[PDB]
Amino acid sequence: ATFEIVNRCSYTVWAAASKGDAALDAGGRQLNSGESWTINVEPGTNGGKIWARTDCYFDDSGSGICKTGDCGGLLRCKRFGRPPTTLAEFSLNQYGKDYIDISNIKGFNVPMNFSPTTRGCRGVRCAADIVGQCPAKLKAPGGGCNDACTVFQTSEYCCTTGKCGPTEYSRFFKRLCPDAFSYVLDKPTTVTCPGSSNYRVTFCPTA
Repeated sequence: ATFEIVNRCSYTVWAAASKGDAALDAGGRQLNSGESWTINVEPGTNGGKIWARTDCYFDDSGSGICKTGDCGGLLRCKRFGRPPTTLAEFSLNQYGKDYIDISNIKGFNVPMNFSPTTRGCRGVRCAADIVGQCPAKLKAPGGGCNDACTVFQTSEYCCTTGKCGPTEYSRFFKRLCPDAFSYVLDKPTTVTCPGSSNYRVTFCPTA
């Protein structure tokens, strides 16, 4: 499957793509405002994620740091990034279907559209100004809006026991972005697409 990753933000983003234990394609790349990066994700990939990182500095070897979404200080991410990170999530070719979603379970840093470029399913979007409206206790100094599990580390926010309800923090994410997961047991906003579809992730889809 092919994914086009488009940075429509007015600021530079460092895109990342990983399945947790390995990079997807090159795993990461700088995207200036307007740049597009097309990657190939291998069929059958389970638990892939794509996200944006902000305010990064890297050297020759590709080591450095980002203020949101840092994946162990690497330009080419091998594992997942440090919250807050708006997440495009996908599992491909699972019994003939593809499954996609956007998640705020690890916080929010950049607005995002996640849409197929082929037929047979709708896209999902979280493009509200969650950073600007972020509750005081959830603002990340580096920018972005943390999830309550990251901040407070309780069984309720992290759904540690497998049983947990919506919270005043999760309701904040859900009210601004109904089409994204706001907590672990949220009523699923997953979209079912035909197997072997292709996709476009757009950062800052409206502004």
